[PDB]
Amino acid sequence: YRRGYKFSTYATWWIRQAITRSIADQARTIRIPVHMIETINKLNRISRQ
DNA sequence: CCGCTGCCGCGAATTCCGTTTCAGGGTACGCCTGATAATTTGCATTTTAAATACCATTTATTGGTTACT
Repeated sequence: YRRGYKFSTYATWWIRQAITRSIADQARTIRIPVHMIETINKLNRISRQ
């Protein structure tokens, strides 16, 4: 709290990180590593636009 | 105070054939670091123009002359 910021501002980053890291590790039968998941997500975001 | 309702379970033929093996989620980014998977040399075993060291039984040259168109 010494930083003087609202709690939610800090907490949201950790929550997003945890959720996304898990959805990368689990959720596939054959486990693609994290970095490849990031690259595939970039690929898909570029393809739509 | 031993009757009836209402829930929930469970089941519904046989072979072949055909066919599109097929798609859909809507969320970030940049560091250190060890952790494998690549790539680089030497040493065991073949295989060595062949070269080599002995046994082998079977023709070859043979030892030519004594009879004689």
